[PDB]
Amino acid sequence: ALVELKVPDIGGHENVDIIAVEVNVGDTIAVDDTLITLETDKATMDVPAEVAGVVKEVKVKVGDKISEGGLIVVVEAEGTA
Repeated sequence: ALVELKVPDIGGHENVDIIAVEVNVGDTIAVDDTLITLETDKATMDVPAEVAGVVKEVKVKVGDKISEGGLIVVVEAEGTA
């Protein structure tokens, strides 16, 4: 159950400054919704979300560095109320 996002394919590898952040834990998410937009020194990546529930955690923003697969945001996925 639940899910844990992960840094996209910015191209480089680790220590990559994010470019977009739209998650504060609590917002709904579907199986197709841009979560963020990252970039390093080759290209600008992003994540179209991959779940269907609510976020619990959040490890990303605008100004910090990240690395491919570093646990960004966790969700409930296929959750009910």
